[PDB]
Amino acid sequence: HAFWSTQPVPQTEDETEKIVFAGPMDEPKTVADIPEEPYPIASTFEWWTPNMEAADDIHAIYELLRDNYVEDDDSMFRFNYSEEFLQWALCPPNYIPDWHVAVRRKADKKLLAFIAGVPVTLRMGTPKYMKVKAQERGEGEEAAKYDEPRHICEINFLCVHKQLREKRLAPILIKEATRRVNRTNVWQAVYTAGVLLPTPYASGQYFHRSLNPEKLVEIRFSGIPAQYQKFQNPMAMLKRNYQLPSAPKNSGLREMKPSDVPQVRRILMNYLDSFDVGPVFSDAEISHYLLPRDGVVFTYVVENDKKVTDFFSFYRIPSTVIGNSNYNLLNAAYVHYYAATSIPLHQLILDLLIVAHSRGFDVCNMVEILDNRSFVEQLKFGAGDGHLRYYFYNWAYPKIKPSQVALVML
Ligand SMILES: CCCCCCCCCCCCCC(=O)SCCNC(=O)CCNC(=O)[C@H](O)C(C)(C)COP(=O)(O)OP(=O)(O)OC[C@H]1O[C@@H](n2cnc3c(N)ncnc32)[C@H](O)[C@@H]1OP(=O)(O)O
Repeated sequence: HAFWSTQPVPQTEDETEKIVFAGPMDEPKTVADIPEEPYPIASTFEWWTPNMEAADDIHAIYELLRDNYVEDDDSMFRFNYSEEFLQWALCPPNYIPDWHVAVRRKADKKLLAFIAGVPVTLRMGTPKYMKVKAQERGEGEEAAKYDEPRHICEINFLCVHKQLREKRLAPILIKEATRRVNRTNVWQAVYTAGVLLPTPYASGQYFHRSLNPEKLVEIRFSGIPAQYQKFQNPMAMLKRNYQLPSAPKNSGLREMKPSDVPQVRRILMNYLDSFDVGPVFSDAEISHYLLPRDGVVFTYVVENDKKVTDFFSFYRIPSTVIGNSNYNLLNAAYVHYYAATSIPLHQLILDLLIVAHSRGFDVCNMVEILDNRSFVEQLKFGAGDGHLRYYFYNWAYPKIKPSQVALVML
Protein backbone atom coordinates (compact mmCIF):
# COMPACT_ATOMS: atom_id res chain seq x y z
CA HIS A 1 0.00 0.00 0.00
CA ALA A 2 2.30 2.79 -1.27
CA PHE A 3 -0.23 5.44 -0.23
CA TRP A 4 -2.16 4.09 2.75
CA SER A 5 1.09 2.98 4.40
CA THR A 6 1.84 6.70 4.78
CA GLN A 7 -1.38 7.71 6.35
CA PRO A 8 -2.48 8.01 9.96
CA VAL A 9 -4.73 4.93 9.96
CA PRO A 10 -4.23 1.60 11.81
CA GLN A 11 -2.16 -0.43 9.44
CA THR A 12 -3.29 -4.03 10.06
CA GLU A 13 -6.01 -6.13 11.66
CA ASP A 14 -3.69 -7.54 14.35
CA GLU A 15 -3.16 -3.86 15.23
CA THR A 16 -6.83 -2.81 15.22
CA GLU A 17 -7.74 -5.86 17.29
CA LYS A 18 -5.29 -4.66 19.97
CA ILE A 19 -6.84 -1.18 20.32
CA VAL A 20 -8.83 -0.62 23.52
CA PHE A 21 -9.31 3.18 23.57
CA ALA A 22 -10.64 5.74 21.15
CA GLY A 23 -8.30 8.57 20.24
CA PRO A 24 -6.12 10.14 17.56
CA MET A 25 -3.26 8.52 15.68
CA ASP A 26 -1.11 11.59 14.84
CA GLU A 27 0.57 13.95 17.29
CA PRO A 28 -1.15 17.35 17.50
CA LYS A 29 -0.87 19.81 14.66
CA THR A 30 -2.10 23.33 13.93
CA VAL A 31 -3.44 25.00 10.81
CA ALA A 32 -0.07 26.73 10.62
CA ASP A 33 1.60 23.43 9.85
CA ILE A 34 -0.56 22.72 6.74
CA PRO A 35 0.43 24.03 3.28
CA GLU A 36 -1.61 27.03 2.13
CA GLU A 37 -1.38 26.28 -1.55
CA PRO A 38 -3.27 23.45 -3.24
CA TYR A 39 -1.06 20.51 -4.06
CA PRO A 40 0.62 20.49 -7.48
CA ILE A 41 -0.63 18.25 -10.28
CA ALA A 42 -0.05 17.59 -13.99
CA SER A 43 0.35 20.68 -16.16
CA THR A 44 -2.85 19.99 -18.12
CA PHE A 45 -4.97 19.66 -14.93
CA GLU A 46 -6.34 22.23 -12.49
CA TRP A 47 -8.23 22.06 -9.23
CA TRP A 48 -11.89 23.11 -9.36
CA THR A 49 -14.29 23.85 -6.49
CA PRO A 50 -17.82 23.35 -7.86
CA ASN A 51 -20.67 25.68 -6.85
CA MET A 52 -23.47 23.48 -5.56
CA GLU A 53 -26.06 26.29 -5.89
CA ALA A 54 -25.62 26.12 -9.69
CA ALA A 55 -27.33 23.42 -11.74
CA ASP A 56 -24.57 23.54 -14.37
CA ASP A 57 -22.00 22.48 -11.78
CA ILE A 58 -24.27 19.88 -10.18
CA HIS A 59 -25.01 18.59 -13.65
CA ALA A 60 -21.31 18.17 -14.42
CA ILE A 61 -20.75 16.16 -11.26
CA TYR A 62 -23.86 14.08 -11.98
CA GLU A 63 -22.53 13.14 -15.41
CA LEU A 64 -19.15 12.13 -14.01
CA LEU A 65 -20.69 9.85 -11.42
CA ARG A 66 -23.33 8.49 -13.74
CA ASP A 67 -20.73 7.22 -16.17
CA ASN A 68 -17.84 6.46 -13.78
CA TYR A 69 -18.93 5.77 -10.21
CA VAL A 70 -19.39 2.47 -8.37
CA GLU A 71 -20.24 -0.56 -10.50
CA ASP A 72 -20.67 -4.14 -9.29
CA ASP A 73 -17.98 -6.70 -10.00
CA ASP A 74 -19.84 -7.97 -13.14
CA SER A 75 -20.30 -4.49 -14.62
CA MET A 76 -24.03 -5.00 -14.83
CA PHE A 77 -25.15 -2.18 -12.52
CA ARG A 78 -23.83 1.32 -11.80
CA PHE A 79 -25.07 3.93 -9.36
CA ASN A 80 -26.99 6.72 -11.06
CA TYR A 81 -27.30 9.23 -8.22
CA SER A 82 -29.62 12.01 -9.33
CA GLU A 83 -28.90 15.72 -9.38
CA GLU A 84 -31.51 16.41 -6.75
CA PHE A 85 -29.92 13.66 -4.65
CA LEU A 86 -26.44 15.10 -5.02
CA GLN A 87 -27.50 18.59 -3.92
CA TRP A 88 -29.25 17.01 -0.92
CA ALA A 89 -26.27 14.87 0.04
CA LEU A 90 -23.53 17.47 -0.51
CA CYS A 91 -25.16 20.61 1.05
CA PRO A 92 -26.41 19.83 4.56
CA PRO A 93 -26.55 22.76 7.01
CA ASN A 94 -23.17 24.44 7.48
CA TYR A 95 -21.57 22.43 4.69
CA ILE A 96 -18.20 23.83 3.55
CA PRO A 97 -17.89 24.34 -0.24
CA ASP A 98 -14.11 24.17 -0.20
CA TRP A 99 -14.45 20.54 0.96
CA HIS A 100 -15.91 19.62 -2.47
CA VAL A 101 -12.79 18.91 -4.49
CA ALA A 102 -12.56 18.33 -8.26
CA VAL A 103 -9.92 18.08 -10.97
CA ARG A 104 -10.77 19.19 -14.48
CA ARG A 105 -8.87 19.42 -17.74
CA LYS A 106 -7.60 22.95 -18.40
CA ALA A 107 -8.13 22.72 -22.18
CA ASP A 108 -11.86 21.92 -22.21
CA LYS A 109 -12.80 22.21 -18.52
CA LYS A 110 -13.84 18.57 -18.55
CA LEU A 111 -14.54 17.10 -15.10
CA LEU A 112 -12.07 14.27 -14.49
CA ALA A 113 -12.19 13.51 -10.74
CA PHE A 114 -14.10 14.29 -7.60
CA ILE A 115 -14.31 13.70 -3.84
CA ALA A 116 -16.70 15.33 -1.37
CA GLY A 117 -16.49 16.07 2.34
CA VAL A 118 -19.41 17.26 4.45
CA PRO A 119 -19.33 18.07 8.16
CA VAL A 120 -20.97 15.85 10.71
CA THR A 121 -21.06 15.73 14.48
CA LEU A 122 -20.25 12.24 15.59
CA ARG A 123 -19.98 10.40 18.89
CA MET A 124 -16.85 8.33 18.50
CA GLY A 125 -15.55 7.55 21.97
CA THR A 126 -14.52 4.24 23.45
CA PRO A 127 -17.28 1.66 22.91
CA LYS A 128 -19.37 0.89 25.96
CA TYR A 129 -18.06 -2.64 26.49
CA MET A 130 -14.41 -1.63 26.15
CA LYS A 131 -15.20 1.03 28.76
CA VAL A 132 -16.48 -1.65 31.17
CA LYS A 133 -13.27 -3.62 30.61
CA ALA A 134 -11.59 -0.30 31.45
CA GLN A 135 -13.46 0.69 34.61
CA GLU A 136 -12.21 -2.65 35.93
CA ARG A 137 -8.58 -1.61 35.41
CA GLY A 138 -9.08 1.85 36.95
CA GLU A 139 -8.37 3.12 33.43
CA GLY A 140 -11.81 4.71 33.21
CA GLU A 141 -10.22 8.16 32.83
CA GLU A 142 -8.46 7.34 29.57
CA ALA A 143 -11.40 5.35 28.17
CA ALA A 144 -13.76 8.29 28.56
CA LYS A 145 -11.38 11.01 27.44
CA TYR A 146 -12.90 11.46 23.96
CA ASP A 147 -16.55 10.82 24.79
CA GLU A 148 -17.78 14.19 23.68
CA PRO A 149 -19.15 14.43 20.10
CA ARG A 150 -16.66 15.69 17.55
CA HIS A 151 -17.18 17.80 14.41
CA ILE A 152 -15.44 15.79 11.72
CA CYS A 153 -15.51 15.30 7.96
CA GLU A 154 -17.56 12.66 6.16
CA ILE A 155 -16.03 11.64 2.82
CA ASN A 156 -17.98 10.20 -0.12
CA PHE A 157 -18.25 10.17 -3.91
CA LEU A 158 -14.58 9.56 -4.58
CA CYS A 159 -14.51 9.06 -8.32
CA VAL A 160 -11.87 9.08 -11.10
CA HIS A 161 -12.78 9.05 -14.78
CA LYS A 162 -12.53 5.56 -16.24
CA GLN A 163 -10.07 6.85 -18.87
CA LEU A 164 -7.70 8.13 -16.15
CA ARG A 165 -7.64 5.08 -13.86
CA GLU A 166 -4.38 3.88 -12.31
CA LYS A 167 -2.45 7.13 -12.55
CA ARG A 168 -2.28 7.71 -8.79
CA LEU A 169 -4.97 10.36 -9.08
CA ALA A 170 -7.04 9.16 -6.11
CA PRO A 171 -4.16 9.64 -3.63
CA ILE A 172 -3.67 13.22 -4.80
CA LEU A 173 -7.40 13.80 -4.35
CA ILE A 174 -7.36 12.21 -0.91
CA LYS A 175 -4.35 14.30 0.12
CA GLU A 176 -5.77 17.58 -1.24
CA ALA A 177 -9.06 16.84 0.55
CA THR A 178 -7.15 16.16 3.78
CA ARG A 179 -5.30 19.42 3.38
CA ARG A 180 -8.42 21.49 2.95
CA VAL A 181 -10.10 19.81 5.91
CA ASN A 182 -7.00 20.30 8.08
CA ARG A 183 -6.76 24.01 7.12
CA THR A 184 -10.30 24.17 8.50
CA ASN A 185 -8.91 22.79 11.80
CA VAL A 186 -10.55 19.38 11.34
CA TRP A 187 -8.36 16.32 11.91
CA GLN A 188 -10.73 13.32 11.76
CA ALA A 189 -12.84 11.90 8.97
CA VAL A 190 -15.28 9.00 8.63
CA TYR A 191 -15.75 7.10 5.39
CA THR A 192 -17.13 3.87 3.99
CA ALA A 193 -16.15 1.64 1.09
CA GLY A 194 -17.18 -1.66 -0.45
CA VAL A 195 -13.50 -2.65 -0.65
CA LEU A 196 -11.09 -3.63 2.12
CA LEU A 197 -8.59 -0.86 3.00
CA PRO A 198 -6.38 -0.27 6.06
CA THR A 199 -8.25 -0.68 8.40
CA PRO A 200 -12.01 -0.89 9.13
CA TYR A 201 -13.48 -0.61 12.57
CA ALA A 202 -16.69 -2.26 11.39
CA SER A 203 -18.10 -4.23 8.49
CA GLY A 204 -21.69 -4.96 7.57
CA GLN A 205 -23.07 -7.17 4.87
CA TYR A 206 -25.64 -5.85 2.36
CA PHE A 207 -29.19 -7.28 2.41
CA HIS A 208 -31.91 -6.95 -0.24
CA ARG A 209 -35.71 -7.32 -0.01
CA SER A 210 -37.22 -8.12 -3.38
CA LEU A 211 -40.20 -5.92 -4.28
CA ASN A 212 -40.53 -6.65 -8.01
CA PRO A 213 -38.97 -10.09 -8.41
CA GLU A 214 -39.93 -10.54 -12.05
CA LYS A 215 -37.94 -7.50 -13.11
CA LEU A 216 -35.07 -8.36 -10.77
CA VAL A 217 -34.75 -11.79 -12.40
CA GLU A 218 -35.12 -10.39 -15.92
CA ILE A 219 -32.19 -7.99 -15.43
CA ARG A 220 -30.18 -10.73 -13.65
CA PHE A 221 -29.98 -8.83 -10.35
CA SER A 222 -31.53 -11.92 -8.76
CA GLY A 223 -32.28 -15.45 -9.92
CA ILE A 224 -35.01 -17.99 -9.20
CA PRO A 225 -33.94 -20.07 -6.17
CA ALA A 226 -33.71 -23.74 -7.00
CA GLN A 227 -36.57 -24.88 -4.73
CA TYR A 228 -39.07 -22.92 -6.85
CA GLN A 229 -38.36 -25.31 -9.72
CA LYS A 230 -40.60 -27.92 -8.11
CA PHE A 231 -43.49 -25.67 -9.14
CA GLN A 232 -45.31 -25.62 -12.46
CA ASN A 233 -44.86 -21.80 -12.63
CA PRO A 234 -41.85 -20.94 -10.45
CA MET A 235 -42.05 -17.23 -11.27
CA ALA A 236 -45.69 -17.06 -10.12
CA MET A 237 -44.86 -18.64 -6.75
CA LEU A 238 -41.78 -16.42 -6.30
CA LYS A 239 -43.99 -13.38 -6.83
CA ARG A 240 -46.48 -14.82 -4.33
CA ASN A 241 -43.67 -15.37 -1.80
CA TYR A 242 -42.64 -11.71 -2.04
CA GLN A 243 -46.17 -10.29 -2.29
CA LEU A 244 -47.01 -7.45 0.10
CA PRO A 245 -50.19 -5.97 1.58
CA SER A 246 -51.64 -3.24 -0.57
CA ALA A 247 -51.40 -0.52 2.09
CA PRO A 248 -49.78 -0.08 5.50
CA LYS A 249 -50.99 -1.99 8.52
CA ASN A 250 -50.20 0.82 10.99
CA SER A 251 -53.02 3.30 11.29
CA GLY A 252 -51.65 6.66 12.19
CA LEU A 253 -48.94 6.33 9.52
CA ARG A 254 -48.63 9.55 7.53
CA GLU A 255 -45.94 11.49 5.68
CA MET A 256 -43.59 13.49 7.82
CA LYS A 257 -44.07 17.29 7.78
CA PRO A 258 -42.03 20.15 9.27
CA SER A 259 -44.05 20.43 12.46
CA ASP A 260 -42.98 16.87 13.21
CA VAL A 261 -39.23 17.84 13.28
CA PRO A 262 -38.73 18.20 17.12
CA GLN A 263 -40.56 14.98 18.05
CA VAL A 264 -38.71 13.04 15.32
CA ARG A 265 -35.45 14.57 16.58
CA ARG A 266 -36.36 13.49 20.10
CA ILE A 267 -37.13 9.84 19.38
CA LEU A 268 -34.30 9.48 16.85
CA MET A 269 -31.64 10.82 19.22
CA ASN A 270 -32.90 8.55 22.01
CA TYR A 271 -32.53 5.55 19.74
CA LEU A 272 -29.22 6.69 18.24
CA ASP A 273 -27.50 7.46 21.55
CA SER A 274 -27.90 3.68 22.30
CA PHE A 275 -25.05 2.87 19.88
CA ASP A 276 -21.30 3.31 20.20
CA VAL A 277 -20.90 5.28 16.93
CA GLY A 278 -23.69 7.57 15.86
CA PRO A 279 -24.41 11.07 14.64
CA VAL A 280 -25.81 13.96 16.69
CA PHE A 281 -28.47 15.95 14.80
CA SER A 282 -29.85 19.43 15.36
CA ASP A 283 -33.32 20.44 14.26
CA ALA A 284 -31.84 21.86 11.06
CA GLU A 285 -30.03 18.62 10.20
CA ILE A 286 -33.06 16.52 11.13
CA SER A 287 -35.09 18.74 8.85
CA HIS A 288 -32.49 18.53 6.06
CA TYR A 289 -31.98 14.76 6.15
CA LEU A 290 -35.50 13.45 6.91
CA LEU A 291 -38.12 15.80 5.42
CA PRO A 292 -39.70 14.31 2.29
CA ARG A 293 -38.16 15.33 -1.03
CA ASP A 294 -39.41 14.19 -4.41
CA GLY A 295 -37.47 11.28 -5.85
CA VAL A 296 -34.87 11.49 -3.05
CA VAL A 297 -35.99 10.93 0.56
CA PHE A 298 -39.27 9.53 1.89
CA THR A 299 -40.16 9.74 5.59
CA TYR A 300 -43.28 8.66 7.48
CA VAL A 301 -44.41 8.94 11.09
CA VAL A 302 -46.84 7.06 13.32
CA GLU A 303 -49.05 9.55 15.19
CA ASN A 304 -50.87 8.01 18.18
CA ASP A 305 -53.11 10.41 20.12
CA LYS A 306 -51.45 13.53 18.66
CA LYS A 307 -47.87 12.48 19.53
CA VAL A 308 -45.30 11.06 17.12
CA THR A 309 -44.35 7.62 18.41
CA ASP A 310 -42.55 5.92 15.47
CA PHE A 311 -40.98 6.87 12.18
CA PHE A 312 -39.06 5.54 9.22
CA SER A 313 -37.26 7.08 6.23
CA PHE A 314 -35.76 5.67 3.06
CA TYR A 315 -33.82 7.20 0.18
CA ARG A 316 -33.68 6.45 -3.53
CA ILE A 317 -30.73 5.71 -5.76
CA PRO A 318 -31.51 4.18 -9.17
CA SER A 319 -28.79 2.14 -10.84
CA THR A 320 -28.08 2.10 -14.57
CA VAL A 321 -28.77 -1.39 -15.95
CA ILE A 322 -25.76 -1.77 -18.23
CA GLY A 323 -26.88 -2.64 -21.79
CA ASN A 324 -30.16 -4.41 -21.01
CA SER A 325 -32.77 -5.42 -23.55
CA ASN A 326 -35.94 -4.38 -21.72
CA TYR A 327 -34.71 -2.06 -18.97
CA ASN A 328 -32.71 1.11 -18.37
CA LEU A 329 -32.91 1.36 -14.56
CA LEU A 330 -33.10 -0.50 -11.30
CA ASN A 331 -35.16 1.57 -8.83
CA ALA A 332 -33.77 0.88 -5.38
CA ALA A 333 -34.89 2.15 -1.98
CA TYR A 334 -32.36 2.21 0.90
CA VAL A 335 -33.35 1.99 4.53
CA HIS A 336 -32.39 5.34 6.07
CA TYR A 337 -32.94 6.30 9.75
CA TYR A 338 -35.90 5.03 11.82
CA ALA A 339 -37.22 4.72 15.39
CA ALA A 340 -39.86 2.50 17.04
CA THR A 341 -41.40 3.03 20.47
CA SER A 342 -44.91 1.67 20.06
CA ILE A 343 -44.59 -1.39 17.82
CA PRO A 344 -42.03 -4.07 17.03
CA LEU A 345 -39.40 -2.94 14.56
CA HIS A 346 -40.42 -5.54 12.00
CA GLN A 347 -44.01 -4.23 11.97
CA LEU A 348 -42.69 -0.72 11.26
CA ILE A 349 -40.25 -1.79 8.59
CA LEU A 350 -43.00 -3.87 6.95
CA ASP A 351 -44.81 -0.56 6.24
CA LEU A 352 -41.60 0.83 4.76
CA LEU A 353 -41.62 -2.13 2.36
CA ILE A 354 -45.33 -1.64 1.52
CA VAL A 355 -44.78 2.10 0.84
CA ALA A 356 -41.65 1.51 -1.23
CA HIS A 357 -43.48 -1.08 -3.29
CA SER A 358 -46.47 1.17 -3.93
CA ARG A 359 -44.12 4.01 -5.08
CA GLY A 360 -42.66 1.79 -7.77
CA PHE A 361 -39.40 0.58 -6.20
CA ASP A 362 -37.92 -2.73 -7.34
CA VAL A 363 -35.84 -3.66 -4.31
CA CYS A 364 -35.22 -2.52 -0.78
CA ASN A 365 -31.52 -2.43 0.13
CA MET A 366 -29.74 -2.03 3.42
CA VAL A 367 -26.55 -2.59 5.38
CA GLU A 368 -26.81 -4.44 8.72
CA ILE A 369 -26.17 -1.36 10.88
CA LEU A 370 -28.63 -0.11 13.54
CA ASP A 371 -30.98 -3.01 14.21
CA ASN A 372 -31.36 -3.88 10.52
CA ARG A 373 -29.99 -7.42 10.99
CA SER A 374 -32.75 -8.31 13.46
CA PHE A 375 -35.63 -8.23 10.91
CA VAL A 376 -33.80 -9.75 7.87
CA GLU A 377 -35.58 -13.11 8.18
CA GLN A 378 -38.93 -11.88 9.50
CA LEU A 379 -39.21 -9.67 6.38
CA LYS A 380 -37.69 -11.98 3.66
CA PHE A 381 -34.56 -9.94 2.99
CA GLY A 382 -31.87 -11.85 1.10
CA ALA A 383 -28.16 -11.65 1.84
CA GLY A 384 -26.04 -9.94 -0.75
CA ASP A 385 -22.49 -10.61 -1.80
CA GLY A 386 -21.02 -7.24 -0.82
CA HIS A 387 -20.13 -5.60 2.46
CA LEU A 388 -19.82 -1.96 3.49
CA ARG A 389 -16.73 -1.19 5.60
CA TYR A 390 -16.56 1.72 8.01
CA TYR A 391 -13.26 3.56 8.46
CA PHE A 392 -11.84 6.42 10.47
CA TYR A 393 -9.03 8.69 9.33
CA ASN A 394 -6.62 9.69 12.09
CA TRP A 395 -8.63 7.93 14.79
CA ALA A 396 -7.76 4.70 16.53
CA TYR A 397 -10.95 2.78 17.23
CA PRO A 398 -11.62 -0.70 18.63
CA LYS A 399 -13.18 -3.26 16.35
CA ILE A 400 -17.00 -3.29 16.70
CA LYS A 401 -20.01 -5.18 15.34
CA PRO A 402 -22.05 -3.35 12.65
CA SER A 403 -25.01 -3.46 14.99
CA GLN A 404 -23.14 -0.93 17.11
CA VAL A 405 -22.96 1.57 14.18
CA ALA A 406 -25.69 4.19 13.80
CA LEU A 407 -24.28 6.43 11.04
CA VAL A 408 -26.11 5.91 7.71
CA MET A 409 -23.88 6.87 4.77
CA LEU A 410 -25.44 7.97 1.49
C1 LIG B 1 -8.96 14.85 8.36
C2 LIG B 1 -9.66 14.75 7.03
C3 LIG B 1 -9.29 13.50 6.27
C4 LIG B 1 -9.87 13.45 4.88
C5 LIG B 1 -9.51 12.20 4.12
C6 LIG B 1 -10.08 10.94 4.72
C7 LIG B 1 -9.79 9.68 3.93
C8 LIG B 1 -10.76 9.42 2.79
C9 LIG B 1 -10.34 8.30 1.85
C10 LIG B 1 -11.27 8.05 0.66
C11 LIG B 1 -12.64 7.53 1.04
C12 LIG B 1 -13.56 7.33 -0.15
C13 LIG B 1 -14.83 6.59 0.15
C14 LIG B 1 -15.65 6.39 -1.09
O1 LIG B 1 -16.17 7.31 -1.67
S1 LIG B 1 -15.80 4.72 -1.67
C15 LIG B 1 -16.31 4.54 -3.40
C16 LIG B 1 -15.16 4.84 -4.35
N1 LIG B 1 -15.57 4.91 -5.74
C17 LIG B 1 -15.47 3.94 -6.67
O2 LIG B 1 -15.09 2.80 -6.41
C18 LIG B 1 -15.85 4.36 -8.07
C19 LIG B 1 -15.16 3.57 -9.16
N2 LIG B 1 -13.72 3.56 -8.99
C20 LIG B 1 -12.98 4.65 -9.15
O3 LIG B 1 -13.46 5.73 -9.47
C21 LIG B 1 -11.48 4.54 -8.96
O4 LIG B 1 -11.05 3.21 -9.16
C22 LIG B 1 -11.00 5.01 -7.59
C23 LIG B 1 -11.18 6.52 -7.49
C24 LIG B 1 -11.86 4.36 -6.50
C25 LIG B 1 -9.53 4.64 -7.34
O5 LIG B 1 -8.72 5.24 -8.38
P1 LIG B 1 -7.80 4.31 -9.32
O6 LIG B 1 -8.47 2.99 -9.45
O7 LIG B 1 -7.51 5.13 -10.52
O8 LIG B 1 -6.46 4.17 -8.43
P2 LIG B 1 -5.29 5.24 -8.26
O9 LIG B 1 -4.08 4.86 -9.04
O10 LIG B 1 -5.88 6.59 -8.53
O11 LIG B 1 -4.98 5.12 -6.70
C26 LIG B 1 -4.60 3.85 -6.13
C27 LIG B 1 -4.68 3.96 -4.63
O12 LIG B 1 -6.07 4.24 -4.27
C28 LIG B 1 -6.46 3.39 -3.22
N3 LIG B 1 -7.90 3.19 -3.30
C29 LIG B 1 -8.59 2.48 -4.24
N4 LIG B 1 -9.89 2.47 -4.04
C30 LIG B 1 -10.06 3.26 -2.91
C31 LIG B 1 -11.21 3.65 -2.20
N5 LIG B 1 -12.43 3.27 -2.55
N6 LIG B 1 -11.05 4.44 -1.11
C32 LIG B 1 -9.80 4.80 -0.77
N7 LIG B 1 -8.64 4.50 -1.36
C33 LIG B 1 -8.84 3.71 -2.44
C34 LIG B 1 -5.63 2.12 -3.44
O13 LIG B 1 -5.55 1.34 -2.27
C35 LIG B 1 -4.28 2.72 -3.85
O14 LIG B 1 -3.58 3.07 -2.64
P3 LIG B 1 -2.43 2.03 -2.18
O15 LIG B 1 -2.96 0.64 -2.24
O16 LIG B 1 -1.31 2.27 -3.18
O17 LIG B 1 -2.06 2.44 -0.76
